[PDB]
Amino acid sequence: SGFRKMAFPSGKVEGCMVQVTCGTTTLNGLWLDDVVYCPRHVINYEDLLIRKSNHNFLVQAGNVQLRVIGHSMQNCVLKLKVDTANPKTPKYKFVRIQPGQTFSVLACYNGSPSGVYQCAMRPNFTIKGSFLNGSCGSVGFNIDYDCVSFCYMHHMELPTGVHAGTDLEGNFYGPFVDRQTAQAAGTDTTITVNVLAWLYAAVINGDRWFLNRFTTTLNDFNLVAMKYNYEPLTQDHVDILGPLSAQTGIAVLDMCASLKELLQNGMNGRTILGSALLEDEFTPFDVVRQCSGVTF
Amino acid sequence: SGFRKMAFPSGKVEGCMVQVTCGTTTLNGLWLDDVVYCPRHVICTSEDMLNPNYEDLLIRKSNHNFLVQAGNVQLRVIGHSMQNCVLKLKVDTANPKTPKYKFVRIQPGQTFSVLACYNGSPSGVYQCAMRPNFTIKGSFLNGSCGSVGFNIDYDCVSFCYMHHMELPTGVHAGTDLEGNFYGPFVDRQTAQAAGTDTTITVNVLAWLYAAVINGDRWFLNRFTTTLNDFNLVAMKYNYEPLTQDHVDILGPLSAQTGIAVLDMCASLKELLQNGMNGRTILGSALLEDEFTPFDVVRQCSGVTF
Ligand SMILES: O=C(Cc1cccc(Cl)c1)Nc1cncc2cc(C(=O)O)ccc12
Ligand SMILES: O=C(Cc1cccc(Cl)c1)Nc1cncc2cc(C(=O)O)ccc12
Ligand SMILES: [Cl-]
Repeated sequence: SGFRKMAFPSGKVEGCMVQVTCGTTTLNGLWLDDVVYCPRHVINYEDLLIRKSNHNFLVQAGNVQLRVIGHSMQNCVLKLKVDTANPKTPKYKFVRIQPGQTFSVLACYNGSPSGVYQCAMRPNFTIKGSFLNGSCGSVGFNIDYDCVSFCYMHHMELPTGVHAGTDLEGNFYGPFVDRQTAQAAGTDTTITVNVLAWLYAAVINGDRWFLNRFTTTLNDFNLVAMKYNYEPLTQDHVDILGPLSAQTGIAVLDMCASLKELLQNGMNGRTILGSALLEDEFTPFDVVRQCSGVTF
Repeated sequence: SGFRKMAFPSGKVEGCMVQVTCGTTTLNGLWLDDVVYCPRHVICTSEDMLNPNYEDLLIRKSNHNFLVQAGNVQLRVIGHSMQNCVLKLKVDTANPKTPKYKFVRIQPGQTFSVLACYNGSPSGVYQCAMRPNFTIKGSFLNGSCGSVGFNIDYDCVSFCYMHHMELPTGVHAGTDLEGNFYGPFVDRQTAQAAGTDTTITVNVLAWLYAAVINGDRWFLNRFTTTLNDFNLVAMKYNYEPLTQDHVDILGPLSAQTGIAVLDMCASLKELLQNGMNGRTILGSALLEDEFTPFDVVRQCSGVTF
């Protein structure tokens, strides 16, 4: 029993964190094999990069200085070739996630990991993270079996306190650019398929007060979702919730009618899994994994 | 900017997790140097749990009855002893991944990270607090016994909790790493119930100071309170009494924001009376009590927005 916001064990990622310094800027880098990946804002980026030589980049792994032997740019990420391959390099892939998908963030300062937390890529492509100055280059990841899938690298904080970054190939999530300009996050929406997954997790843990005898259609529900700034629920979302529906005996559109009533009436002083708000940062897979005990 | 429930990086603890098997029971162990620490209930059957005599059950065991697995390698058990509710298994290999560590016993209200494990394999990490009733609201399934709670301050891992059991309400009970339980609990299948739980007042205050640091002041008011008047009201909402020690501990956060502890106590009194009126504080519609004053200072910026 119990339901917590749970991150993947960060050990395989901790062994890759390094400190990168260029001039007065100090941020974090990801050391995989003989390459260190970091935000290019550490340095017209091509014009600024041509003026830098290998010895201008200071890379520190723990108490050891790594020797930079090459440098190249891929989109908004700088790739620093080093002389030493990271002996702690785990099995890994670079993956681009979609809004609604969750991941763990290992927040770092000066190449030293300070905390790990779980979060979701919002529909507006921002992340509601917890980052201070020096956190740039901190990474987001998932673990599947023994393989680390790197999906995010932190680049910047927006005026509202939300965060923006790129995949590990340097492509931003969202209509953001790596520069100090008037940039604002778009209006955000609630991740509907994730709220439904979290309602199934509540039923599994013995919280059934919000269940009712009613069912609905995808059409009727999507009109309600549009009214309360909820993302549209697709037939793919319904299919993905199939296993949880089979386990609890509550059809996905039966649970949609429960969510419709919660949106139109509130919780009436009650909570669901110790929360007075509808939680949308657990995917259907997260709910199944946490309510099964999958290890890494 | 931002405020999240944050756990310590679990790497230093992952390198210590092993699987311990005794007969049909399989649970987790903590391998530090040449000793593996695990719940002593690993020697019990389900039947034994009603009234187990652990000394009688242990004297019948030999070293080779305990199977210890670290990754894909079998560790050889060369000794065994019991210390309170923990079994200490001497092994023939010191853990090369042993971090710098201490065993610390925490008090209610203190927070820590939990590395949840099954079969000596870590599956997840989360942050939680030792409740005033000495239970933890964790997330554990069968096989999680032996999972540990810890804090990492600088490069030293302070182990403070080892998971032993789940209570009828779904809450969890366990021991420090010397085998002493937190709370009036026993590692026995008997009628045990958690005492009535209360809100950790000093932690809710710390979290209200974190909200002010991140730019939110809607809940502040022009009032103050005496410490005794605050406690007479707070105890009516099942809040723990605030002591002079708690007021002293909140001193740095009071100095940083310019809001006296007893003025923050007045905002809390008003919040309890009125509710939030559709508003949130740090993205939450409830008053959060699982961040200590120390956690807030660690996670927040030294410059108030
Ligand atoms: O956004 C920047 C710098 C920057 C500026 C223009 C373009 C780019 Cl790509 C990057 N840095 C920060 C990233 N994350 C959290 C941050 C918290 C703080 C803070 O809490 O003080 C300050 C800076 C923070
Ligand atoms: O409590 C026990 C075994 C036990 C029994 C009587 C006394 C003691 Cl000391 C220990 N094991 C479990 C520990 N944690 C979470 C657990 C969740 C579940 C569950 O959710 O199914 C089951 C068992 C769980
Ligand atoms: Cl303590």
